[PDB]
Amino acid sequence: SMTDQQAEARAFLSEEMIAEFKAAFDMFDADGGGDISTKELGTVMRMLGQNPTKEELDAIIEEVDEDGSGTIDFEEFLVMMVRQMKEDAKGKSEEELEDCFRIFDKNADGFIDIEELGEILRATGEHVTEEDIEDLMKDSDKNNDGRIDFDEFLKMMEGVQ
Ligand SMILES: [Ca+2]
Ligand SMILES: [Ca+2]
Repeated sequence: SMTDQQAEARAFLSEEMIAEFKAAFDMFDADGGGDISTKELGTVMRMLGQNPTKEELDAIIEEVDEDGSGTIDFEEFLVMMVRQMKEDAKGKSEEELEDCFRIFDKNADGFIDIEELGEILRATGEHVTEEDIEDLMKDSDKNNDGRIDFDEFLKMMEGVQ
């Protein structure tokens, strides 16, 4: 069901981006065979802005090099590329979210209180009323303590996963 994975890897990407990826890829494919040595996988990934740990690179080669060819074809390469891209993106957002919280928690007590919540909303310039701010608090405040912890904040920001 790799061919399934392969088809889903291509659908995630736009054709121009896929061709750009190939253009980089083809730089390490001499014989014009459509595959590179798994030795160059990390390199190509990195030039195209992915940052796989050595351990994840080792897992991938392991997955693709089941026959001992010592090579990975462009299709299994887009598959690995999308896995990496998703793994990386998610990661970025976790971090920005963390930053966000630290910024919103103006007294750094570990919670966003109704006063802090109001000030940040009101600063958007949006025409939100008190009733509106207190509605978002109740809805997000899961243990009914009147404040939002990091835990409720993630739930708040990311909705229903
Ligand atoms: Ca606070
Ligand atoms: Ca709470």
